[PDB]
Amino acid sequence: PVQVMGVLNVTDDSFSDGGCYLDLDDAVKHGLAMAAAGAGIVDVGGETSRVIPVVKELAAQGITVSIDTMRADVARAALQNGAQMVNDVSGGRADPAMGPLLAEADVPWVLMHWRAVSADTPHVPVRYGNVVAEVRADLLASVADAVAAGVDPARLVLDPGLGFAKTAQHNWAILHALPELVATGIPVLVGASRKRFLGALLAGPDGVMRPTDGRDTATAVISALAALHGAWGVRVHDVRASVDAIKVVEAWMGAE
Amino acid sequence: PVQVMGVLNVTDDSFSDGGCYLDLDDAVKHGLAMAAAGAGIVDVGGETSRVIPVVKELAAQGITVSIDTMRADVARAALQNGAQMVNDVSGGRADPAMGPLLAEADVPWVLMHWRAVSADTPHVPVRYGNVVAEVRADLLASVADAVAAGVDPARLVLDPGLGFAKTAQHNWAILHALPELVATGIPVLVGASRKRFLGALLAGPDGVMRPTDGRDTATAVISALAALHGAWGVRVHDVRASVDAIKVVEAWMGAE
Ligand SMILES: Nc1nc2ncc(COP(=O)(O)O)nc2c(=O)[nH]1
Ligand SMILES: Nc1nc2ncc(COP(=O)(O)O)nc2c(=O)[nH]1
Ligand SMILES: [Mg+2]
Ligand SMILES: [Mg+2]
Repeated sequence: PVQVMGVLNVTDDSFSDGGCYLDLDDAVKHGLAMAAAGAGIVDVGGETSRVIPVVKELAAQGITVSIDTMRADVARAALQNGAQMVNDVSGGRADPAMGPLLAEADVPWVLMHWRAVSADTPHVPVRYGNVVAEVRADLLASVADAVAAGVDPARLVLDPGLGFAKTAQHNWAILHALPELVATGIPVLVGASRKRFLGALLAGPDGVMRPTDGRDTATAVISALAALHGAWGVRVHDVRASVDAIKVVEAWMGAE
Repeated sequence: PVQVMGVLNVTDDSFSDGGCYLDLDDAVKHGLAMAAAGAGIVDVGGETSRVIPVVKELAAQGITVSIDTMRADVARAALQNGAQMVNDVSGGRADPAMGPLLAEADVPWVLMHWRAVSADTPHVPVRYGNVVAEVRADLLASVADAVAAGVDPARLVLDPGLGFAKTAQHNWAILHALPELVATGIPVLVGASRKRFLGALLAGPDGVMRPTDGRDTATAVISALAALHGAWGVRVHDVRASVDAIKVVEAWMGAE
Protein backbone atom coordinates (compact mmCIF):
# COMPACT_ATOMS: atom_id res chain seq x y z
CA PRO A 1 0.00 0.00 0.00
CA VAL A 2 1.22 3.47 -0.96
CA GLN A 3 0.11 6.60 0.84
CA VAL A 4 -1.18 9.47 -1.21
CA MET A 5 -0.33 12.88 0.23
CA GLY A 6 -2.24 15.67 -1.47
CA VAL A 7 -0.69 19.12 -1.68
CA LEU A 8 -2.55 22.12 -0.30
CA ASN A 9 -0.57 25.30 -0.87
CA VAL A 10 -2.09 27.94 1.27
CA THR A 11 0.29 30.61 0.06
CA ASP A 12 -0.24 32.89 -2.79
CA ASP A 13 2.58 32.36 -5.19
CA SER A 14 2.93 33.37 -8.82
CA PHE A 15 5.21 30.48 -9.57
CA SER A 16 3.13 27.87 -7.78
CA ASP A 17 3.28 24.24 -8.90
CA GLY A 18 -0.26 23.72 -7.91
CA GLY A 19 -3.10 25.96 -6.95
CA CYS A 20 -3.07 28.74 -4.41
CA TYR A 21 -5.71 28.34 -1.77
CA LEU A 22 -5.02 31.42 0.30
CA ASP A 23 -8.78 31.78 0.80
CA LEU A 24 -9.76 29.73 3.84
CA ASP A 25 -12.85 28.21 2.34
CA ASP A 26 -11.39 27.34 -1.05
CA ALA A 27 -8.50 25.75 0.67
CA VAL A 28 -10.69 23.69 2.94
CA LYS A 29 -12.83 22.74 -0.02
CA HIS A 30 -9.70 21.67 -1.87
CA GLY A 31 -8.41 19.59 1.04
CA LEU A 32 -11.72 17.78 1.37
CA ALA A 33 -11.86 17.09 -2.36
CA MET A 34 -8.37 15.57 -2.19
CA ALA A 35 -9.38 13.31 0.67
CA ALA A 36 -12.48 12.41 -1.28
CA ALA A 37 -10.28 11.55 -4.26
CA GLY A 38 -8.28 9.08 -2.13
CA ALA A 39 -5.49 11.15 -0.49
CA GLY A 40 -4.86 9.61 2.92
CA ILE A 41 -2.92 12.70 4.02
CA VAL A 42 -3.46 16.40 3.18
CA ASP A 43 -0.16 18.38 3.35
CA VAL A 44 -0.90 22.04 4.21
CA GLY A 45 1.90 24.45 3.48
CA GLY A 46 2.09 28.26 3.96
CA GLU A 47 2.57 31.73 8.11
CA THR A 48 0.56 30.52 11.09
CA SER A 49 -2.30 32.90 10.39
CA ARG A 50 -2.74 31.34 7.01
CA VAL A 51 -2.26 27.63 7.68
CA ILE A 52 -3.74 27.23 11.09
CA PRO A 53 -7.34 27.77 10.21
CA VAL A 54 -7.04 25.35 7.31
CA VAL A 55 -5.35 22.75 9.40
CA LYS A 56 -8.01 23.19 12.11
CA GLU A 57 -11.02 22.70 9.87
CA LEU A 58 -9.54 19.81 7.94
CA ALA A 59 -8.57 18.07 11.16
CA ALA A 60 -12.11 18.74 12.40
CA GLN A 61 -13.36 17.03 9.23
CA GLY A 62 -11.44 13.96 10.22
CA ILE A 63 -8.68 14.46 7.72
CA THR A 64 -5.15 13.40 8.49
CA VAL A 65 -3.21 16.63 8.07
CA SER A 66 0.51 17.15 7.65
CA ILE A 67 2.08 20.50 8.24
CA ASP A 68 4.66 21.45 5.66
CA THR A 69 7.03 23.74 7.56
CA MET A 70 10.64 24.29 8.52
CA ARG A 71 9.65 26.14 11.74
CA ALA A 72 9.08 24.33 15.04
CA ASP A 73 6.79 27.12 16.12
CA VAL A 74 4.49 26.76 13.14
CA ALA A 75 4.58 23.05 13.56
CA ARG A 76 3.69 23.26 17.19
CA ALA A 77 0.81 25.55 16.37
CA ALA A 78 -0.25 23.09 13.69
CA LEU A 79 -0.18 20.25 16.08
CA GLN A 80 -2.12 22.15 18.71
CA ASN A 81 -4.72 22.52 16.04
CA GLY A 82 -5.15 18.94 14.91
CA ALA A 83 -2.25 18.15 12.57
CA GLN A 84 -0.88 14.63 12.77
CA MET A 85 2.40 14.81 10.94
CA VAL A 86 5.22 17.19 10.38
CA ASN A 87 6.72 17.52 6.89
CA ASP A 88 10.05 19.24 7.16
CA VAL A 89 11.85 20.27 4.04
CA SER A 90 14.95 21.02 6.06
CA GLY A 91 15.07 17.51 7.55
CA GLY A 92 15.32 19.14 11.00
CA ARG A 93 18.29 21.33 10.01
CA ALA A 94 16.54 24.63 9.93
CA ASP A 95 15.16 24.43 13.44
CA PRO A 96 16.93 22.97 16.40
CA ALA A 97 13.62 23.04 18.29
CA MET A 98 12.02 20.77 15.68
CA GLY A 99 13.44 17.42 16.85
CA PRO A 100 12.48 18.00 20.51
CA LEU A 101 9.03 19.02 19.40
CA LEU A 102 8.65 15.77 17.45
CA ALA A 103 9.99 13.83 20.39
CA GLU A 104 7.37 15.55 22.50
CA ALA A 105 4.55 15.01 20.07
CA ASP A 106 5.34 11.46 18.91
CA VAL A 107 3.77 11.95 15.46
CA PRO A 108 5.32 11.14 12.06
CA TRP A 109 8.10 13.37 10.87
CA VAL A 110 9.14 13.65 7.25
CA LEU A 111 12.90 14.34 6.93
CA MET A 112 13.36 15.70 3.48
CA HIS A 113 16.80 15.78 1.92
CA TRP A 114 18.10 19.20 1.09
CA ARG A 115 21.80 19.75 1.24
CA ALA A 116 22.88 23.12 0.02
CA VAL A 117 26.44 24.18 -0.52
CA SER A 118 25.54 27.23 1.48
CA ALA A 119 22.74 28.94 3.30
CA ASP A 120 22.66 31.87 0.85
CA THR A 121 22.52 29.46 -2.13
CA PRO A 122 19.83 26.92 -1.13
CA HIS A 123 18.77 26.47 -4.79
CA VAL A 124 22.10 26.19 -6.52
CA PRO A 125 22.36 22.56 -7.45
CA VAL A 126 24.96 20.63 -5.53
CA ARG A 127 27.68 19.05 -7.63
CA TYR A 128 27.34 15.42 -6.50
CA GLY A 129 29.91 12.69 -7.07
CA ASN A 130 27.34 10.03 -6.24
CA VAL A 131 23.99 11.60 -5.49
CA VAL A 132 22.35 8.36 -4.47
CA ALA A 133 25.05 7.56 -1.95
CA GLU A 134 25.29 11.13 -0.68
CA VAL A 135 21.62 11.52 -0.31
CA ARG A 136 21.37 8.25 1.57
CA ALA A 137 24.19 9.10 3.93
CA ASP A 138 22.70 12.50 4.58
CA LEU A 139 19.31 11.14 5.34
CA LEU A 140 20.67 8.50 7.73
CA ALA A 141 22.56 11.18 9.54
CA SER A 142 19.35 13.18 9.87
CA VAL A 143 17.71 10.07 11.25
CA ALA A 144 20.49 9.74 13.85
CA ASP A 145 19.90 13.40 14.71
CA ALA A 146 16.19 12.89 15.21
CA VAL A 147 16.70 9.76 17.24
CA ALA A 148 19.17 11.43 19.44
CA ALA A 149 16.41 13.95 20.18
CA GLY A 150 14.14 11.23 21.52
CA VAL A 151 12.19 10.61 18.38
CA ASP A 152 11.12 7.02 17.78
CA PRO A 153 12.54 5.95 14.45
CA ALA A 154 9.27 4.30 13.65
CA ARG A 155 7.81 7.69 13.21
CA LEU A 156 10.31 8.79 10.65
CA VAL A 157 9.82 9.13 6.92
CA LEU A 158 12.59 9.77 4.43
CA ASP A 159 12.25 11.95 1.36
CA PRO A 160 15.07 12.44 -1.15
CA GLY A 161 13.93 16.02 -1.84
CA LEU A 162 13.65 15.88 -5.57
CA GLY A 163 14.79 19.04 -7.32
CA PHE A 164 16.04 20.69 -4.13
CA ALA A 165 19.58 21.74 -4.99
CA LYS A 166 19.42 18.86 -7.48
CA THR A 167 19.35 18.60 -11.29
CA ALA A 168 16.93 16.60 -13.35
CA GLN A 169 19.75 14.07 -13.83
CA HIS A 170 20.19 13.73 -10.07
CA ASN A 171 16.44 13.29 -9.80
CA TRP A 172 16.33 10.44 -12.28
CA ALA A 173 19.32 8.82 -10.60
CA ILE A 174 17.60 8.90 -7.24
CA LEU A 175 14.42 7.41 -8.65
CA HIS A 176 16.23 4.70 -10.50
CA ALA A 177 17.93 3.71 -7.21
CA LEU A 178 14.75 4.03 -5.27
CA PRO A 179 15.01 0.47 -4.04
CA GLU A 180 18.33 1.21 -2.35
CA LEU A 181 16.70 3.97 -0.27
CA VAL A 182 13.71 1.79 0.40
CA ALA A 183 16.22 -0.81 1.70
CA THR A 184 17.13 1.47 4.60
CA GLY A 185 13.98 0.04 6.08
CA ILE A 186 12.69 3.55 6.79
CA PRO A 187 9.58 4.54 4.86
CA VAL A 188 10.27 6.61 1.73
CA LEU A 189 8.10 9.44 0.43
CA VAL A 190 8.52 10.63 -3.17
CA GLY A 191 7.72 14.21 -4.08
CA ALA A 192 8.14 14.63 -7.81
CA SER A 193 4.73 16.16 -8.55
CA ARG A 194 4.84 18.80 -11.28
CA LYS A 195 8.44 19.65 -10.56
CA ARG A 196 10.72 21.42 -13.04
CA PHE A 197 12.42 18.23 -14.12
CA LEU A 198 9.11 17.04 -15.52
CA GLY A 199 8.54 20.33 -17.32
CA ALA A 200 11.92 19.72 -18.98
CA LEU A 201 11.38 16.05 -19.68
CA LEU A 202 8.16 16.95 -21.47
CA ALA A 203 9.28 20.10 -23.20
CA GLY A 204 7.48 20.96 -26.46
CA PRO A 205 8.93 20.68 -29.94
CA ASP A 206 10.15 24.27 -29.55
CA GLY A 207 11.88 23.57 -26.28
CA VAL A 208 9.26 25.23 -24.13
CA MET A 209 8.60 23.38 -20.90
CA ARG A 210 5.40 21.52 -20.40
CA PRO A 211 3.10 23.68 -18.20
CA THR A 212 2.63 22.67 -14.61
CA ASP A 213 -0.86 21.42 -15.19
CA GLY A 214 0.46 19.23 -18.01
CA ARG A 215 2.86 17.35 -15.76
CA ASP A 216 0.28 15.20 -14.02
CA THR A 217 0.43 12.15 -16.26
CA ALA A 218 4.20 12.00 -15.75
CA THR A 219 3.64 12.52 -12.05
CA ALA A 220 1.08 9.69 -12.00
CA VAL A 221 3.52 7.39 -13.79
CA ILE A 222 6.18 8.21 -11.26
CA SER A 223 3.59 7.19 -8.62
CA ALA A 224 3.09 3.77 -10.25
CA LEU A 225 6.84 3.16 -10.54
CA ALA A 226 7.28 4.28 -6.97
CA ALA A 227 4.61 1.84 -5.92
CA LEU A 228 6.36 -0.92 -7.84
CA HIS A 229 9.61 -0.17 -6.08
CA GLY A 230 8.45 -0.06 -2.48
CA ALA A 231 7.91 3.61 -1.80
CA TRP A 232 5.86 4.36 1.32
CA GLY A 233 4.02 7.27 -0.24
CA VAL A 234 3.79 9.97 -2.89
CA ARG A 235 3.20 13.70 -2.48
CA VAL A 236 1.12 15.05 -5.33
CA HIS A 237 -1.03 17.92 -6.59
CA ASP A 238 -3.46 15.85 -8.71
CA VAL A 239 -4.70 13.20 -6.38
CA ARG A 240 -7.04 11.46 -8.81
CA ALA A 241 -4.28 10.97 -11.29
CA SER A 242 -1.93 9.30 -8.80
CA VAL A 243 -4.73 7.27 -7.22
CA ASP A 244 -5.74 6.08 -10.71
CA ALA A 245 -2.13 5.01 -11.33
CA ILE A 246 -2.04 3.12 -8.06
CA LYS A 247 -5.27 1.32 -8.79
CA VAL A 248 -3.80 0.23 -12.15
CA VAL A 249 -0.62 -1.09 -10.60
CA GLU A 250 -2.56 -3.01 -8.02
CA ALA A 251 -4.94 -4.43 -10.56
CA TRP A 252 -2.09 -5.43 -12.83
CA MET A 253 0.25 -6.76 -10.18
CA GLY A 254 -2.45 -8.64 -8.36
CA ALA A 255 -3.85 -10.45 -11.44
CA GLU A 256 -3.12 -13.97 -10.23
CA PRO B 1 11.35 1.18 -27.75
CA VAL B 2 7.55 1.02 -27.71
CA GLN B 3 5.43 2.05 -30.65
CA VAL B 4 2.61 4.46 -30.06
CA MET B 5 -0.41 3.85 -32.26
CA GLY B 6 -2.89 6.71 -32.12
CA VAL B 7 -6.58 6.00 -32.67
CA LEU B 8 -8.48 7.84 -35.38
CA ASN B 9 -12.12 6.80 -35.41
CA VAL B 10 -13.59 8.00 -38.61
CA THR B 11 -17.03 6.71 -37.77
CA ASP B 12 -19.73 8.56 -36.06
CA ASP B 13 -20.64 6.64 -32.98
CA SER B 14 -22.60 7.70 -29.93
CA PHE B 15 -20.75 5.28 -27.72
CA SER B 16 -17.29 6.13 -29.02
CA ASP B 17 -14.26 5.67 -26.77
CA GLY B 18 -12.54 8.52 -28.40
CA GLY B 19 -13.57 11.26 -30.74
CA CYS B 20 -15.50 10.93 -33.95
CA TYR B 21 -13.72 12.42 -36.89
CA LEU B 22 -16.24 11.69 -39.61
CA ASP B 23 -15.38 15.08 -41.15
CA LEU B 24 -12.44 14.59 -43.49
CA ASP B 25 -10.55 17.66 -42.42
CA ASP B 26 -11.02 17.26 -38.67
CA ALA B 27 -9.92 13.71 -38.97
CA VAL B 28 -6.82 14.61 -40.93
CA LYS B 29 -6.09 17.38 -38.47
CA HIS B 30 -6.45 14.89 -35.63
CA GLY B 31 -4.15 12.34 -37.27
CA LEU B 32 -1.47 14.95 -37.82
CA ALA B 33 -1.73 16.17 -34.24
CA MET B 34 -1.26 12.60 -33.00
CA ALA B 35 1.84 12.17 -35.12
CA ALA B 36 3.05 15.50 -33.84
CA ALA B 37 2.46 14.28 -30.29
CA GLY B 38 4.73 11.27 -30.90
CA ALA B 39 2.45 8.54 -32.36
CA GLY B 40 4.57 6.54 -34.80
CA ILE B 41 1.45 4.97 -36.32
CA VAL B 42 -2.04 6.45 -36.90
CA ASP B 43 -4.75 3.72 -36.87
CA VAL B 44 -7.71 4.82 -39.04
CA GLY B 45 -10.92 2.92 -38.45
CA GLY B 46 -14.37 3.31 -40.09
CA GLU B 47 -16.66 2.17 -44.88
CA THR B 48 -14.22 2.82 -47.70
CA SER B 49 -15.79 6.14 -48.58
CA ARG B 50 -15.08 7.37 -45.11
CA VAL B 51 -11.62 6.00 -44.38
CA ILE B 52 -9.96 6.17 -47.73
CA PRO B 53 -9.68 9.89 -48.02
CA VAL B 54 -8.26 10.11 -44.51
CA VAL B 55 -5.80 7.36 -45.13
CA LYS B 56 -4.77 9.02 -48.41
CA GLU B 57 -4.03 12.45 -46.99
CA LEU B 58 -2.28 11.16 -43.91
CA ALA B 59 -0.11 8.88 -46.02
CA ALA B 60 0.57 11.87 -48.27
CA GLN B 61 1.70 13.75 -45.14
CA GLY B 62 4.26 11.06 -44.55
CA ILE B 63 2.38 9.42 -41.73
CA THR B 64 2.57 5.70 -41.18
CA VAL B 65 -1.08 4.66 -41.36
CA SER B 66 -2.71 1.45 -40.20
CA ILE B 67 -6.10 0.44 -41.44
CA ASP B 68 -8.36 -0.92 -38.75
CA THR B 69 -10.66 -3.30 -40.63
CA MET B 70 -11.94 -6.85 -40.75
CA ARG B 71 -12.55 -6.64 -44.55
CA ALA B 72 -9.86 -7.53 -47.10
CA ASP B 73 -11.53 -5.24 -49.58
CA VAL B 74 -11.32 -2.21 -47.34
CA ALA B 75 -7.80 -3.14 -46.48
CA ARG B 76 -6.82 -3.45 -50.08
CA ALA B 77 -8.34 -0.09 -50.82
CA ALA B 78 -6.45 1.31 -47.84
CA LEU B 79 -3.23 -0.09 -49.06
CA GLN B 80 -3.77 1.21 -52.57
CA ASN B 81 -4.07 4.56 -50.93
CA GLY B 82 -0.92 4.65 -48.83
CA ALA B 83 -1.60 2.58 -45.71
CA GLN B 84 1.32 0.58 -44.39
CA MET B 85 -0.23 -1.82 -41.94
CA VAL B 86 -3.37 -3.79 -41.50
CA ASN B 87 -4.98 -3.97 -38.05
CA ASP B 88 -7.44 -6.82 -38.01
CA VAL B 89 -9.70 -7.26 -35.05
CA SER B 90 -10.74 -10.65 -36.34
CA GLY B 91 -7.15 -11.92 -36.52
CA GLY B 92 -7.84 -12.98 -40.13
CA ARG B 93 -10.96 -14.98 -39.19
CA ALA B 94 -13.55 -12.71 -40.65
CA ASP B 95 -12.08 -12.62 -44.13
CA PRO B 96 -10.47 -15.51 -45.88
CA ALA B 97 -9.12 -13.05 -48.47
CA MET B 98 -7.23 -11.14 -45.76
CA GLY B 99 -4.24 -13.47 -45.36
CA PRO B 100 -3.57 -13.68 -49.12
CA LEU B 101 -3.83 -9.93 -49.33
CA LEU B 102 -1.21 -9.56 -46.58
CA ALA B 103 0.96 -12.13 -48.29
CA GLU B 104 0.64 -10.07 -51.43
CA ALA B 105 1.31 -6.76 -49.77
CA ASP B 106 4.08 -7.79 -47.34
CA VAL B 107 3.18 -5.12 -44.77
CA PRO B 108 2.63 -5.59 -41.02
CA TRP B 109 -0.51 -7.34 -39.96
CA VAL B 110 -1.99 -7.07 -36.49
CA LEU B 111 -3.77 -10.31 -35.47
CA MET B 112 -6.04 -9.35 -32.65
CA HIS B 113 -7.47 -12.00 -30.38
CA TRP B 114 -11.21 -12.28 -30.42
CA ARG B 115 -12.72 -15.64 -29.79
CA ALA B 116 -16.45 -15.61 -29.52
CA VAL B 117 -18.57 -18.52 -28.46
CA SER B 118 -20.63 -17.77 -31.51
CA ALA B 119 -20.96 -15.45 -34.45
CA ASP B 120 -24.28 -14.02 -33.20
CA THR B 121 -22.76 -13.36 -29.73
CA PRO B 122 -19.41 -11.68 -30.49
CA HIS B 123 -19.63 -9.59 -27.29
CA VAL B 124 -20.74 -12.15 -24.78
CA PRO B 125 -17.69 -12.78 -22.67
CA VAL B 126 -16.15 -16.18 -23.13
CA ARG B 127 -15.98 -18.31 -20.00
CA TYR B 128 -12.24 -19.06 -19.92
CA GLY B 129 -10.59 -21.77 -17.85
CA ASN B 130 -7.19 -20.17 -18.39
CA VAL B 131 -7.51 -17.02 -20.44
CA VAL B 132 -3.79 -16.45 -20.72
CA ALA B 133 -3.16 -19.93 -22.06
CA GLU B 134 -6.22 -19.89 -24.33
CA VAL B 135 -5.45 -16.54 -25.72
CA ARG B 136 -1.87 -17.55 -26.43
CA ALA B 137 -2.85 -20.77 -28.14
CA ASP B 138 -5.41 -18.96 -30.22
CA LEU B 139 -3.01 -16.32 -31.33
CA LEU B 140 -0.33 -18.87 -32.30
CA ALA B 141 -2.88 -20.70 -34.34
CA SER B 142 -3.75 -17.46 -36.12
CA VAL B 143 -0.06 -16.99 -36.77
CA ALA B 144 0.13 -20.48 -38.31
CA ASP B 145 -2.87 -19.52 -40.45
CA ALA B 146 -1.23 -16.35 -41.69
CA VAL B 147 2.04 -18.08 -42.37
CA ALA B 148 0.36 -20.77 -44.29
CA ALA B 149 -1.01 -17.98 -46.50
CA GLY B 150 2.48 -16.83 -47.40
CA VAL B 151 2.81 -14.12 -44.83
CA ASP B 152 6.27 -13.61 -43.39
CA PRO B 153 6.02 -14.04 -39.64
CA ALA B 154 8.26 -11.06 -39.21
CA ARG B 155 5.42 -8.92 -40.29
CA LEU B 156 3.04 -10.19 -37.69
CA VAL B 157 1.92 -8.45 -34.53
CA LEU B 158 -0.09 -10.08 -31.77
CA ASP B 159 -2.79 -8.33 -29.78
CA PRO B 160 -4.68 -10.03 -26.94
CA GLY B 161 -7.85 -8.06 -27.78
CA LEU B 162 -8.59 -6.61 -24.41
CA GLY B 163 -12.28 -6.49 -23.56
CA PHE B 164 -13.34 -8.38 -26.69
CA ALA B 165 -15.53 -11.17 -25.35
CA LYS B 166 -13.45 -10.75 -22.18
CA THR B 167 -14.17 -9.49 -18.65
CA ALA B 168 -12.16 -6.95 -16.74
CA GLN B 169 -10.73 -9.89 -14.74
CA HIS B 170 -9.58 -11.59 -17.94
CA ASN B 171 -8.05 -8.29 -19.00
CA TRP B 172 -6.01 -7.92 -15.84
CA ALA B 173 -4.93 -11.54 -16.07
CA ILE B 174 -3.67 -11.04 -19.59
CA LEU B 175 -1.76 -7.92 -18.63
CA HIS B 176 -0.23 -9.50 -15.60
CA ALA B 177 1.05 -12.34 -17.84
CA LEU B 178 2.14 -9.98 -20.52
CA PRO B 179 5.68 -11.30 -20.40
CA GLU B 180 4.49 -14.79 -21.33
CA LEU B 181 2.93 -13.44 -24.55
CA VAL B 182 5.96 -11.30 -25.21
CA ALA B 183 7.99 -14.54 -24.89
CA THR B 184 6.36 -15.90 -28.05
CA GLY B 185 8.94 -13.75 -29.73
CA ILE B 186 6.24 -12.12 -31.85
CA PRO B 187 5.70 -8.42 -31.22
CA VAL B 188 2.80 -7.64 -28.87
CA LEU B 189 0.46 -4.66 -29.17
CA VAL B 190 -1.68 -3.65 -26.18
CA GLY B 191 -5.00 -1.93 -26.73
CA ALA B 192 -6.46 -1.01 -23.37
CA SER B 193 -7.10 2.68 -24.07
CA ARG B 194 -10.28 3.97 -22.43
CA LYS B 195 -11.89 0.57 -22.44
CA ARG B 196 -14.80 -0.39 -20.18
CA PHE B 197 -12.60 -2.22 -17.72
CA LEU B 198 -10.93 1.08 -16.90
CA GLY B 199 -14.27 2.82 -16.49
CA ALA B 200 -15.08 0.13 -13.91
CA LEU B 201 -11.71 0.15 -12.22
CA LEU B 202 -12.10 3.89 -11.70
CA ALA B 203 -15.77 4.03 -10.88
CA GLY B 204 -16.89 6.93 -8.65
CA PRO B 205 -17.93 6.67 -5.03
CA ASP B 206 -21.49 6.09 -6.25
CA GLY B 207 -20.49 3.29 -8.55
CA VAL B 208 -20.75 5.32 -11.72
CA MET B 209 -18.03 4.52 -14.21
CA ARG B 210 -15.28 6.97 -14.88
CA PRO B 211 -16.07 8.78 -18.18
CA THR B 212 -14.09 7.84 -21.23
CA ASP B 213 -12.10 11.03 -21.18
CA GLY B 214 -11.17 10.31 -17.56
CA ARG B 215 -9.52 7.00 -18.38
CA ASP B 216 -6.36 8.41 -19.92
CA THR B 217 -4.16 8.42 -16.84
CA ALA B 218 -4.95 4.74 -16.29
CA THR B 219 -4.33 4.14 -19.97
CA ALA B 220 -0.98 5.95 -19.74
CA VAL B 221 0.01 3.85 -16.73
CA ILE B 222 -0.85 0.71 -18.63
CA SER B 223 1.49 2.05 -21.35
CA ALA B 224 4.38 2.40 -18.88
CA LEU B 225 3.82 -1.09 -17.45
CA ALA B 226 3.57 -2.46 -20.96
CA ALA B 227 6.84 -0.79 -21.79
CA LEU B 228 8.42 -2.31 -18.69
CA HIS B 229 7.27 -5.75 -19.71
CA GLY B 230 8.41 -5.84 -23.32
CA ALA B 231 5.33 -4.87 -25.28
CA TRP B 232 6.01 -3.85 -28.89
CA GLY B 233 3.44 -1.09 -28.89
CA VAL B 234 0.33 0.51 -27.42
CA ARG B 235 -2.85 1.63 -29.18
CA VAL B 236 -4.25 4.75 -27.56
CA HIS B 237 -6.62 7.70 -27.90
CA ASP B 238 -4.56 10.25 -25.91
CA VAL B 239 -1.17 10.13 -27.48
CA ARG B 240 0.48 12.77 -25.29
CA ALA B 241 -0.47 10.93 -22.17
CA SER B 242 1.05 7.62 -23.29
CA VAL B 243 4.12 9.30 -24.78
CA ASP B 244 4.60 11.16 -21.47
CA ALA B 245 4.43 7.82 -19.63
CA ILE B 246 6.99 6.30 -21.96
CA LYS B 247 9.37 9.19 -21.53
CA VAL B 248 9.11 8.72 -17.74
CA VAL B 249 9.83 5.02 -17.91
CA GLU B 250 12.81 5.61 -20.12
CA ALA B 251 14.14 8.37 -17.95
CA TRP B 252 13.69 6.29 -14.83
CA MET B 253 14.94 3.00 -16.21
CA GLY B 254 17.90 4.55 -17.94
CA ALA B 255 19.19 6.51 -14.90
CA GLU B 256 22.54 4.77 -14.66
N1 LIG C 1 8.36 16.14 1.84
C1 LIG C 1 8.40 16.92 0.72
N2 LIG C 1 7.89 18.19 0.93
C2 LIG C 1 7.88 19.09 -0.11
N3 LIG C 1 7.35 20.32 0.13
C3 LIG C 1 7.30 21.28 -0.95
C4 LIG C 1 7.88 20.79 -2.25
C5 LIG C 1 7.78 21.64 -3.46
O1 LIG C 1 6.38 21.46 -3.72
P1 LIG C 1 5.53 22.23 -4.77
O2 LIG C 1 5.79 21.59 -6.08
O3 LIG C 1 4.09 22.28 -4.39
O4 LIG C 1 6.11 23.73 -4.76
N4 LIG C 1 8.38 19.60 -2.39
C6 LIG C 1 8.40 18.67 -1.32
C7 LIG C 1 8.89 17.39 -1.46
O5 LIG C 1 9.38 17.00 -2.66
N5 LIG C 1 8.89 16.52 -0.45
N1 LIG D 1 -5.45 -4.09 -32.58
C1 LIG D 1 -6.47 -3.62 -31.82
N2 LIG D 1 -7.45 -2.97 -32.55
C2 LIG D 1 -8.55 -2.45 -31.90
N3 LIG D 1 -9.48 -1.81 -32.66
C3 LIG D 1 -10.63 -1.22 -32.00
C4 LIG D 1 -10.67 -1.43 -30.51
C5 LIG D 1 -11.73 -0.78 -29.72
O1 LIG D 1 -11.24 0.57 -29.78
P1 LIG D 1 -11.98 1.85 -29.30
O2 LIG D 1 -11.80 1.92 -27.83
O3 LIG D 1 -11.53 3.06 -30.03
O4 LIG D 1 -13.53 1.59 -29.65
N4 LIG D 1 -9.74 -2.07 -29.87
C6 LIG D 1 -8.61 -2.61 -30.53
C7 LIG D 1 -7.60 -3.27 -29.86
O5 LIG D 1 -7.69 -3.40 -28.51
N5 LIG D 1 -6.54 -3.76 -30.49
MG1 LIG E 1 2.42 23.53 -4.99
MG1 LIG F 1 -12.37 5.05 -30.31
